[PDB]
Amino acid sequence: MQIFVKTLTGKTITLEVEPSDTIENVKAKIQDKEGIPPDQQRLIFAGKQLEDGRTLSDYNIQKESTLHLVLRL
Amino acid sequence: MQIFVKTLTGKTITLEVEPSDTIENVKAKIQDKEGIPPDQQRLIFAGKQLEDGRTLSDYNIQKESTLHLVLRLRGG
Repeated sequence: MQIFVKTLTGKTITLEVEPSDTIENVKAKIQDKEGIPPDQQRLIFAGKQLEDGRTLSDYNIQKESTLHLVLRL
Repeated sequence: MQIFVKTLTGKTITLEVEPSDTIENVKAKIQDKEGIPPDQQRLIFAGKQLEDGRTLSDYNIQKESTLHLVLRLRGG
């Protein structure tokens, strides 16, 4: 399934993932496409900062959902 | 009953299953014979991607049927 990760600069990127993939896996994909180290990524969905060890289905992230990407200060 | 699972190279994998087994069980048996994690397996039959929660009989898969195995690349 496809999900979207949006920056606050209005850029949206598309990732191919399965519900079983971890947040850490998503961060790795983001590092590959955008060069941002995973330790600097905060992903946000449903008002929560997403923990690395959980899966997308653990957060009820589904096809075409959007996650927010912010950098850590 | 026996079913067959073909890979992209045309290699054949023979599995012993029952009609009441789920697609998720079939992927487990593929993992045990071939070492491929189930999260990386897509199974195709009669032009459909097969959903994990359904049984073989739900997809009218019978003895000596052949399924196609395609894999996902970690990392896209």
